[PDB]
Amino acid sequence: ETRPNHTIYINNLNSKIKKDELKKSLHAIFSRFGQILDILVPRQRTPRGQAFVIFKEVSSATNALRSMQGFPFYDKPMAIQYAKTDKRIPA
RNA sequence: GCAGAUCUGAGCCUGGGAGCUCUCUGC
Repeated sequence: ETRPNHTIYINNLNSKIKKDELKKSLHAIFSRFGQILDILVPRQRTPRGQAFVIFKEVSSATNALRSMQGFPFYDKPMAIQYAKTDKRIPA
């Protein structure tokens, strides 16, 4: 169960890409949709090609999810969903 | 505790990967 929120969850990412470059590249491509609060690439026991992009506005997440769904990124089609739980930290 | 680290540290769980623990580093 997911519903629109600030955070998109991306997998099927190319796991050979260095994490720093991956973050820069995700930021460059997804910043077009709106301001990004953070990009998380969680460390796991093995590389699994997963990341979260946290937008400042939900509409940005909505349009990013629609527009980039299945779009090639480093030669792999992105699989995007809304995050099950918003990663936004509104403190 | 917080933040980081493995196709370039490790053991598990899973067996169609949005899982757990450890170790190391800084604070």
